[PDB]
Amino acid sequence: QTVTILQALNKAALPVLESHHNHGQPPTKVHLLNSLVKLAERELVHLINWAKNVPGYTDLSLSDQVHLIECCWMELLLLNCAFRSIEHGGKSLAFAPDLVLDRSSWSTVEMTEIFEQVAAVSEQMMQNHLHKDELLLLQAMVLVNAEVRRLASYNQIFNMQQSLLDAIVDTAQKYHPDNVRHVPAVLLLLTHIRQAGERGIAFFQRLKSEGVVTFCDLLKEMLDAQD
Amino acid sequence: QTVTILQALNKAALPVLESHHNHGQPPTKVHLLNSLVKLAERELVHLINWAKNVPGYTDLSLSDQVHLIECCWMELLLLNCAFRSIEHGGKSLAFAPDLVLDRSSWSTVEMTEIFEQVAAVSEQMMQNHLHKDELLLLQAMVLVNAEVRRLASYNQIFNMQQSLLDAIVDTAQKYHPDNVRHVPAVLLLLTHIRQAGERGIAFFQRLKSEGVVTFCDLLKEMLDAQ
Repeated sequence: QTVTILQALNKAALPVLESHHNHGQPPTKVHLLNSLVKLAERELVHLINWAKNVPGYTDLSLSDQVHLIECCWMELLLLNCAFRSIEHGGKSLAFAPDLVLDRSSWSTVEMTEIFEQVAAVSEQMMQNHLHKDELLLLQAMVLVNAEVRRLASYNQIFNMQQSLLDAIVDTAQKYHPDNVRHVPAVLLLLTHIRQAGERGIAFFQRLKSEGVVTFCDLLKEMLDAQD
Repeated sequence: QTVTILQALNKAALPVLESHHNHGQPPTKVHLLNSLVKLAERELVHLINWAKNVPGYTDLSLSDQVHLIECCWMELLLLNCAFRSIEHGGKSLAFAPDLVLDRSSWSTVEMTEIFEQVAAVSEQMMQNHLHKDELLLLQAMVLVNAEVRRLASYNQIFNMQQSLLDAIVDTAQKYHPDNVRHVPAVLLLLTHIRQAGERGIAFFQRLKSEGVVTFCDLLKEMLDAQ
């Protein structure tokens, strides 16, 4: 049920990670990005562990479990960050409590178009009074909506999508009763997260290629899963 | 209300255009792309014209009107092509009646990734038994959701989103009564259209830059907006 899904997603809630960024050295492009890149990798390991808790997911084929993650990992990172950043009303993005970056920083690391979209999404979440339970459902949704093409596990993914859709609708009724515009408006945010994700991955691929910023192999395999 | 919005969106909504593609010549990459490219410029003219019928739009600043189209034109094209192709159930894309492309062709023009995503979306529309009125609302929604950053006409764009959101919910009740999953599942298709749109625009810019396939001025400028 909606209730069972939510309990599951909630006892698997991602913890918040510190960046342990060294603020003792000034924020060069390289300095910030190495913290951002590896904050990403730690949150990445967590997502993977978290995904296996999304009800139905461990019943997909291994290849498709990996595939879903390969499609949407960056979206999940950005989606989370947006929610972490809800209090800043679009003024900054909180990648970690340890690492809040404003538009100024975004320019330094040359990820302005990306973070400007995310930050705006953050503001929309704030404006739509999004509850944690709704966000939990949203990430699960981002995951199961990762690939639109037909996979071997098509059936099971369909079943998960249907269950998630019901849970989102019921959860919206709980925290925002009789508001028919809410779920659609919030789902519309996902289109921006998707756009941000795509640009995100493209940027990280070119970071990888510039070889200055160091990637560990987990993040690096994710990048090489595209092209 | 829902109805008056719907009457408006219907006015000058994209028609079927023939590409007048010449099948007498081999379906090379260049030959196909010249048809797709010229088909695109013609549909773009329709889009520009259609947009002005989306209620509220002509009240946006001129600047924001241009910006919205610049953001989402490609998504609008693919969304339409998906809806034109709904009968082919994901097997091929009917860019025009005279220009229907299956998976084999997509390879020739090296747009496999894009069209596979569009074709899959098409199958989803078919499976959700999507009605035209719904597609009309979807197009308008694609347009007014184009940019999430704050524009000068933020206030008015927001009003437009709200009224469209109402009309979408009512139109869903009419054609798919009491189905709580219909609207959400359908809106989720928009994320895939966005990804394909983004890839489309990239593909076309690299086409423009390799100077072999020829772009008109309308198309060349939309591309130079990114």
